[PDB]
Amino acid sequence: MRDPFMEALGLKVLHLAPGEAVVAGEVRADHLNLHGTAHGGFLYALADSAFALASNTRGPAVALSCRMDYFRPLGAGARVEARAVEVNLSRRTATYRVEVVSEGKLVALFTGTVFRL
Amino acid sequence: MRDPFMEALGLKVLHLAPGEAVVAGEVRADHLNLHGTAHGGFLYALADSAFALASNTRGPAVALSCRMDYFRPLGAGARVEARAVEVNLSRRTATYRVEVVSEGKLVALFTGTVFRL
Amino acid sequence: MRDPFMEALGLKVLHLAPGEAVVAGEVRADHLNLHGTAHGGFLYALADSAFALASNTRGPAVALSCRMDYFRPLGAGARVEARAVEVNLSRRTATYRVEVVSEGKLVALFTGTVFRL
Amino acid sequence: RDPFMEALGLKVLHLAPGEAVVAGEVRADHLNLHGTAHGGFLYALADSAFALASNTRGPAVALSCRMDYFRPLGAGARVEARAVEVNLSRRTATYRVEVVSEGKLVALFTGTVFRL
Ligand SMILES: [Cl-]
Repeated sequence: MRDPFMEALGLKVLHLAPGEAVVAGEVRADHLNLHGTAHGGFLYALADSAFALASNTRGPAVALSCRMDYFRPLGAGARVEARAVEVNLSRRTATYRVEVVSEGKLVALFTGTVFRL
Repeated sequence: MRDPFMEALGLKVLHLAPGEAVVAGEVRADHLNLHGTAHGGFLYALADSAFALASNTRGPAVALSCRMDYFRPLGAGARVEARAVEVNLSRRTATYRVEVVSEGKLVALFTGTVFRL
Repeated sequence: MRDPFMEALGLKVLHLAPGEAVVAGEVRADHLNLHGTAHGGFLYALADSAFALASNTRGPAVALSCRMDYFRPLGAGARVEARAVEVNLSRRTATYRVEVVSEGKLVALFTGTVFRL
Repeated sequence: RDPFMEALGLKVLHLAPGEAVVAGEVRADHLNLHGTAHGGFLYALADSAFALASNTRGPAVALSCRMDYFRPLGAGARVEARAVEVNLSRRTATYRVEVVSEGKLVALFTGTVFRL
């Protein structure tokens, strides 16, 4: 299905398989903060999106808690990827690790847990 | 006052003062996910903006780690507010709590820590 | 009321009520790390205990994700308290905030979420 | 020597640049009311590896840590905390610590420090 928010940010799904996903995007001018780098929310949205698709492969679920650790800033024009991998799958919950990468560099690390419906 | 990303999302600054900030927004059609509710990326972007604004009132700061806990889903039309308050202020770091509220209900809770440049 | 690990650490229950709890303890010689201050694991154990006690007032539950933000170091002798309050209560999950306080100073901030059985 | 690690009976199995492994056994004084390993015990194990790993880069103080619980452990269970560096910057560093018991991922810990 088409995700309005994902489309609004211009995010693309490069890979989607059981328990994993890769979403890509480009930092545009409308994604910057006052400092001129990619807004923390744009990077998080990229990761959150991969996280969402990967967990949906396991069935309907709702995110509970997510953590985002920022390591490197990205400037406008930067191409970035969110790579989601399943860390734990239980009957009622699941956790995923999402690496935000740009040109071989680990830009940020995302951890998210969902509640399986 | 707002940055390019906040502008793209329709987020507005309602208040800013030392150690705190209030940002408001409304859930629009382009903020929804596959399932029709506010995309987690939107809610986080709102909280992250209040977090960033409040943290910078103490001087240039860069985000290190953030946590987002989701409690209630929101649909199109929902008016939402992110309220940031300073929890701890040290010479090199600071932590903020950001409550995301809609119609008197706590929608999500955000905690963020910055490195003070 | 008290826990076997709480007992081993010398932690005591000062207060319990619906959705809340207060646990108290003192930093002993066996709670310090190589550098002479309270070990991060001790402060977390303290907060985690108050968290576990508060959530169980709503029924049995199992912890899913917890965050611990450290603000101030504590030395041997310090009287400390973990104060847990309910932030969100849903049918299947609940989240709590736990403030670790010592002599009126916020030493650490803990956030924890559980799955209700 | 770490007094708290000693008190919990934690042992350092490996220490190298930016990494560490700490081991321990769930004893009767490490349980919760449910009869399983107290969340605080599992965390102390991970936090210990985290601390040892980060301090190989220089004196540092923990800022924020996350602990995700996946499986419960019973008394007598042998557990390990394996710390690896995920990011190293001039002022901060982040580590991933896996808590393992009998080949199973019991918990995942993420921690960031401020390098003094
Ligand atoms: Cl977290």
